[PDB]
Amino acid sequence: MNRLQPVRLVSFVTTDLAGITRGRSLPLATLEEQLASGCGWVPANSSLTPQDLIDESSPWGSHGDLRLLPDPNSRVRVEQGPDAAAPALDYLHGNLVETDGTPWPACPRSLLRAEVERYRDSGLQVIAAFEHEFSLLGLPGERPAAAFSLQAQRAAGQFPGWLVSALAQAGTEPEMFLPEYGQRQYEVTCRPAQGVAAADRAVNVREVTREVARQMGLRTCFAPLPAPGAVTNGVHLHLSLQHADGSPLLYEPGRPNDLSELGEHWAAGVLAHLPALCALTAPTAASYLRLKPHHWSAAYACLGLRNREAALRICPVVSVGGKPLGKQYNLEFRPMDATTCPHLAMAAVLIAGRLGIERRLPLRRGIQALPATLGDALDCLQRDEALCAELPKPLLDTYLAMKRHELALTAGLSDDDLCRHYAELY
Amino acid sequence: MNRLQPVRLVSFVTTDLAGITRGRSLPLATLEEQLASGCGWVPANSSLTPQDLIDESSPWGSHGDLRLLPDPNSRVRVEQGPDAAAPALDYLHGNLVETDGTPWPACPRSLLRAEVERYRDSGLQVIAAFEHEFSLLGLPGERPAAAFSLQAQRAAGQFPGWLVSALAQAGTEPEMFLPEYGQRQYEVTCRPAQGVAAADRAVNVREVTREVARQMGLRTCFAPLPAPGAVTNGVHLHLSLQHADGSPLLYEPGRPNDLSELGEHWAAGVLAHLPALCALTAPTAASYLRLKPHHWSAAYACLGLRNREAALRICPVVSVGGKPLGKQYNLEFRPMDATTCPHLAMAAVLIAGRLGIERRLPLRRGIQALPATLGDALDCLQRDEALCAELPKPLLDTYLAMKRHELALTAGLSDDDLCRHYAELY
Amino acid sequence: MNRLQPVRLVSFVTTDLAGITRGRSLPLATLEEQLASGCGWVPANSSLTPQDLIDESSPWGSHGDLRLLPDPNSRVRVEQGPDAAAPALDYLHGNLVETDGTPWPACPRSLLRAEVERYRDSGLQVIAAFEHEFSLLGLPGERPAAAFSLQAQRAAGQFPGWLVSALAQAGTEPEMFLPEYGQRQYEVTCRPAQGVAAADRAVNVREVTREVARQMGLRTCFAPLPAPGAVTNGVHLHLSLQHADGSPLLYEPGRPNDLSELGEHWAAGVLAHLPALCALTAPTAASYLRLKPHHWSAAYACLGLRNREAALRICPVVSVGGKPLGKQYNLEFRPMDATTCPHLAMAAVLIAGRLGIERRLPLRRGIQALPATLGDALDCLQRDEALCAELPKPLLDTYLAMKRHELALTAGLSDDDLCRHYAELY
Amino acid sequence: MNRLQPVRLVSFVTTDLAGITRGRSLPLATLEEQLASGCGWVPANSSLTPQDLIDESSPWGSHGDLRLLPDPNSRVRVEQGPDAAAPALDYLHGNLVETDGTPWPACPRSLLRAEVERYRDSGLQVIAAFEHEFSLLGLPGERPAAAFSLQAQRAAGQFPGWLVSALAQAGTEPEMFLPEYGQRQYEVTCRPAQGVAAADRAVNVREVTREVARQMGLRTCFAPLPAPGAVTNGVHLHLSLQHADGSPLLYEPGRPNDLSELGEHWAAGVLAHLPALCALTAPTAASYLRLKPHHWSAAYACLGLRNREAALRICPVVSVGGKPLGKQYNLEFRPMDATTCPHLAMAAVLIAGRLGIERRLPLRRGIQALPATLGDALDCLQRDEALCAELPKPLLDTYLAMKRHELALTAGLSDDDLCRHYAELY
Ligand SMILES: N[C@@H](CCC(=O)O)C(=O)O
Ligand SMILES: N[C@@H](CCC(=O)O)C(=O)O
Ligand SMILES: N[C@@H](CCC(=O)O)C(=O)O
Ligand SMILES: N[C@@H](CCC(=O)O)C(=O)O
Ligand SMILES: [Ca+2]
Ligand SMILES: [Ca+2]
Ligand SMILES: [Ca+2]
Ligand SMILES: [Ca+2]
Ligand SMILES: [Mg+2]
Ligand SMILES: [Mg+2]
Ligand SMILES: [Mg+2]
Ligand SMILES: [Mg+2]
Repeated sequence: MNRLQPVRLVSFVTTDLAGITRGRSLPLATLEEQLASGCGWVPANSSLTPQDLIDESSPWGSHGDLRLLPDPNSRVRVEQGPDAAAPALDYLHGNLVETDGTPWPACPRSLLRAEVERYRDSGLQVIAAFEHEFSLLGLPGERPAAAFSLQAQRAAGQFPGWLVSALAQAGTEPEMFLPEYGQRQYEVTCRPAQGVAAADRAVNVREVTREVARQMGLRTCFAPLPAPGAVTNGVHLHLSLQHADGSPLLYEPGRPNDLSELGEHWAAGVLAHLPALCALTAPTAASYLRLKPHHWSAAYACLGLRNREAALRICPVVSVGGKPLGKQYNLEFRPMDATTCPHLAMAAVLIAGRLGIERRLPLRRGIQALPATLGDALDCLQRDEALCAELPKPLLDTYLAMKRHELALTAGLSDDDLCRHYAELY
Repeated sequence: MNRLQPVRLVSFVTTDLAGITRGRSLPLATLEEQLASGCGWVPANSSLTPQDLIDESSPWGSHGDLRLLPDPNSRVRVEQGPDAAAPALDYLHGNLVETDGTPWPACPRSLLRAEVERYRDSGLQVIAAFEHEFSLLGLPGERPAAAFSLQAQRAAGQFPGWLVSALAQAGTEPEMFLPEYGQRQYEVTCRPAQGVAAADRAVNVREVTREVARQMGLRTCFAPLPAPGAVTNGVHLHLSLQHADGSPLLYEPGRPNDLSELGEHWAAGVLAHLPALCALTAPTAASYLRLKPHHWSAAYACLGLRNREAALRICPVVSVGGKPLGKQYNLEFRPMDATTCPHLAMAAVLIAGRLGIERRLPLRRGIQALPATLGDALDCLQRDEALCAELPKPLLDTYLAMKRHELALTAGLSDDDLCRHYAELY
Repeated sequence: MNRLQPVRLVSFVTTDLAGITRGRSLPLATLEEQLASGCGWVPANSSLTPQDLIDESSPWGSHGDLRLLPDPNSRVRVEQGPDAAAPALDYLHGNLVETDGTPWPACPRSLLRAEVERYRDSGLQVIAAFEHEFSLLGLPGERPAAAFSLQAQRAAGQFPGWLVSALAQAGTEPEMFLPEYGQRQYEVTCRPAQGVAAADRAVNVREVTREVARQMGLRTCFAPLPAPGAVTNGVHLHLSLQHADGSPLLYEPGRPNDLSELGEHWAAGVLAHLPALCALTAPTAASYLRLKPHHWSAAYACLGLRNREAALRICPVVSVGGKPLGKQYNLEFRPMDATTCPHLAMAAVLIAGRLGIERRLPLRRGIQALPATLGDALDCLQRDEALCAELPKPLLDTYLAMKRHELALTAGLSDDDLCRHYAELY
Repeated sequence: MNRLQPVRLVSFVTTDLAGITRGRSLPLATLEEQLASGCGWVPANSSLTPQDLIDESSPWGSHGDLRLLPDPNSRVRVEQGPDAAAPALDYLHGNLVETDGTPWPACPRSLLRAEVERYRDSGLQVIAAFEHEFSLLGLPGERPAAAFSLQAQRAAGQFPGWLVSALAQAGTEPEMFLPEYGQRQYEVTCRPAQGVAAADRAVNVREVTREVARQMGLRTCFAPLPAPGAVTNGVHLHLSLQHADGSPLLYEPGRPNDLSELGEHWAAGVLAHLPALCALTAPTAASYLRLKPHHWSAAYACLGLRNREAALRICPVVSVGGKPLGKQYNLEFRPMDATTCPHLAMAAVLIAGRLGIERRLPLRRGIQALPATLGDALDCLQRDEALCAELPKPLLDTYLAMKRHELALTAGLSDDDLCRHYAELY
């Protein structure tokens, strides 16, 4: 009489400290009833390593279970993708809380929201955009064409058109799609967002790219190193800081670089803490094949107007034809990859920046090397009590333990095996 | 309710010194906002060799990044090709400029536009057409049929019909399609265009042929030598010179050949500089398997009414039935292949011609051999200070360095490997 | 909005001395403009051997290039074939001329048209039909069925129905289709045509049979010997001669055979020159596996009412039921195959016939063996100054050189290899 | 605008002495013009053996060629078969004649028509039906099911339904379809026909069964022995003889068997000549694997009311429920297979019967063994001057020579090879 429909499922998700987005789903009809209670969640999930193992070193064994509470404003709805028979993608980001309503200290979305608050309190809005690079696997046709080339964009067939449309439907404001330097490498960028929404966007961009690829029988890889001796997949975070008003507070013509005193304090905090921030913005064992790629590199916490050997780069304005200038002025953090948790990573950066501003840190030998393995990066984080102290203590323990465990699971493992290993997790 | 559409992406492209067309794309809805700023671009991309490597010998490391500024008049729109599910091909050629509006010296489109200007200033319009030969791979059916044969055109199935239509839609004015001498070789020719548009056409003809082949599951090859011991793929440039008026200034009946004094000066400049022009019109290592094909050849800078052993050939008029005569009179430069950058190549030729005219060079032993390897061809370019001096100096450095590097990357490599190597890049 | 169409291409063709039809194509919209100028063509193409090689022994290197001038009356239009997605077949036969309008002496269509003229001048119309045999490869189903059998016609599926229809659309007047003696052998015959149109038909019948087979994923072979120890593929030319009026001038009841005095002169010229005509009507190296098939054969220039061991056969009238008689009276030349150029072959025959009539040659030991290899056949042609003299001298040189070269390319080569070799060219 | 149609071809056929049906076809539009002249045919085709070879022992080399003159009353039209895309089957049986109208003595249809005449002259109509058995190869599904079984009829899928319909459309009057004793064996029977039409039916039944199988991707085999150690494929001819009126003249109740004096004379002639008739009703080398199947058999010319070890069997009437009786009374000849020429075979039988009647031969040791090889069967035919004398002499020579030649081609060849050999020809 009528050909029946599959039920539309809605997911509640969280993106854990392992940079994985996880959740549970319910029939659409139930969404309203479900919104206030969210869905159950188990605290020990926050001790899962990329390899899906929990240690006994977790603080969370036994301990009473949590609620994953969807925030109604973060809803993503992609009604149609490449495959006309495929279910909508429908889900909401949530915060983790104890059963009474009590904000759970090891929740990475919550931490970022508290830090944005601390930002608001002293009059700063946070405006950010994550740029994402990935490998597109499975495409038909010839060997990959030249880097950056029209042919490489063409080889992708209907994928870029469907990707941008899926990201538009998902409310990401897609804006640029391009083939990048490596073989099968592409990049999609979106319009900036304020606060938490900016990290939600980073998650949405990843989860939707994955879903479009799935719908076409393709695969993506966001691992920092897609395969041995490949061009690496970065994530770059552009941050501007604005008076509760739209007035750009990072930027001041005629002061050199066009950087504010405020600006310089902010950048200085990020710089002084970078070797720690690496544990949180290049947080996996595979991250260090990207950060220290060739024999000795070392890689430093310095600044650039000029070059992209700099960990933090000033993105100067474009005058050219109309504009306007300064709204587009921002600072780009570069030692970041997609194995991160967008919320934890952005939170970590805005923190050290805050600490820069709070102690009116001056902008400078006054320059550290970034660590060279995850181990070294966790050493650094442990040594930076100023930064650690801004992190809710249970997060730090569960993070610090979970990562030791991640590196336990990976040790002895060749550089190559490790890269192949992670190219299967991101 | 409605089956959604993939977003239409518009690309901004540049064709680099490596003869590769590269760019970035945006959603159609944004095109208007995007036109004034263009899109970002990195100067160091102009040091990429055909093998996609940059040396430390580049002038562009560190240095501040550029804008790729689409010229609205060069837009290509192919709405439909062989595959009804395929995205339109939509893109615009752009010039590279520094962030304030400042014409970037290493931009090959810009250089050609400045040279056309220098042409206009002294009263000459430049009218040109590039003829393109290519291999069509993947066709079903028997062994390839006879050279030039109806059967060989038929074997191509729906490809020639879809090719001409795609080129028509792209505003190239396709005019001739034919099977050529080698197995799977075809040639498409188009109507001449004035100035920059003539080089844009050369790029458009290549990029669209590639896209039609892609849409049918076929492949093209434009490399100078498609495979070992194959008939070679040439590019021939027909140039006529006209008073700002349509009055042909190359041609004068009864003066022998029907060549003008002007004409002879022009041809003489091209001839005297040919061994240098080779570095810019046969600019890849694989180019010399085509220019000096058999054991000793050597190949010379001479002229022909008569034969195609001549590097520069007068294409006499066709009277026959109606006509008219002289508008169709032109000169064809022959040591050119598709590994070039249409704009750089045409610019280089019109330059030496200009120098011919400026020094009223007479038309003649007064005859040089064309070089025999890329190395020799770059030696020659370095030795021809008259020509070098017309090139913006940063272009020359970045070109000269990038090509050494290209030949570094290829050395020791057998003639055959080199040909197979390049048959994968063009 | 509208699903676009592939452009319809029109070809201009010539059938060269190698019996290959070659040309170039243009968009339909341009046909009118293009008709007066035709398209470019290179004289040296007339020195290509079946194996697609030109020697230095060609008269045409250097020499200025030609026009291929479509004759509007020879247009072939097949709008639809077996594959509904396939392009029309659209092309016109052309004559080759120098750039001013000047009939090029090495053009085989032109030579035949001049000979028909010489025929008209003395009051004779030439009426001819070529019968064609070929192999049809790729058919599904069992081993081939019995020679001449209903099952063999049935095995061909939709091919004969589509073949006749394609030939009807092409204006060939198809009339008979039949399975022949060899495995996968078929024959199609058409209604006779006058003069040049008769040779155009021979070309059209070949090119369309090929196109129908292509459209069905089948292949044809017209080589004199399709594969080792196979039944051979002949071409038979039926010629009648008529007063500028329809009055048959070959035929006279009661004179024996019903042959005219005129008739006997004509046949006598053909007979006296046959060993030369073989170089032009069995003109390839593979032709002699057909003409002298078994150990000693030798094969002679004699006549038959009676049998098909005769090189020239009188095809007597059919009374039976109605008729009428004499209009259908003709003479069939038999040592002919599809590796010929229909125009060159028919021209050559009508010539020797003319010479028969001009010298009132009587009809007779007065009997020669036909040569046994191409070499011997070219010896014979060189020795027959009477015939050579009617050929435009440049044709003869370019032909005579091109064929030496063909036999150079083939020598040492086994009988079998040679047959397999040619089964790939026709 | 309109999707064009393939041309409908009409064939003119003859069934040669080798039991193969051969012909040539023309476009439907031409059928009317073509009917009076028929189509050309070559006398030497009547010397082709089953293996498609002609000897020098043929009487027909040189000799002037013939007309195949379609008899308009024998037309077969099957407009639709299993494959909706397949051409109609359209053809007419013809008689062979010399070019003036003169009945050709070696034509098997003509001979049978002359014998039916000789029958009419003395007041007898000839009423006959051929029963045909065949193998159906290629069927999907399990091993073949039990002999005679519903499952075996079912395994044939849509074939029996399409076979009967095709035979109905062809005007054969199909009446029975059944699985038979051997694996993949089927039998179709039709209503009797008078005279020549009865043999045309036998040909039509074979050619259409073949065409239906072709349309479904199946194959048939009618060879006397389909494969080594298989149940054999017979052909049985039922003959009744009637006053020019419908009055059955074979049958007389109360005279024993219900056989007429006339009847007994007729049967007696068939019996006395059977060892010769075998050369014409079991006429191939493979026929003797069927006639003498096991070690010694020998097989005799005797009669049966009773059993099917008899070469000639009385088919008694069925009373049962209504009837009527005697119209259905007939005699069945059994040593016959599908390698015959229906017309030659039926002609041969009616002859010896005639000779029985003419010499009022009595019905009886008075009993011969049937030969055991083709050789012996041809010996017998040569020895029976009474029978030979009724055959047009040129038929006999061409037959007798063609078959020696057939057995030359097959000698040394194992029983099995021979069976496999012929299973490919019928
Ligand atoms: N793929 C580089 C970024 C290159 C670029 O986009 O400039 C990275 O790992 O960060
Ligand atoms: N394929 C030749 C051109 C031959 C021609 O079109 O005349 C080349 O490399 O330039
Ligand atoms: N296939 C034969 C012709 C046979 C025929 O049609 O009589 C030949 O080479 O000419
Ligand atoms: N297949 C048997 C006939 C069996 C029957 O139908 O009785 C034959 O060769 O005649
Ligand atoms: Ca490539
Ligand atoms: Ca995975
Ligand atoms: Ca071929
Ligand atoms: Ca067969
Ligand atoms: Mg990037
Ligand atoms: Mg060319
Ligand atoms: Mg024939
Ligand atoms: Mg039976």
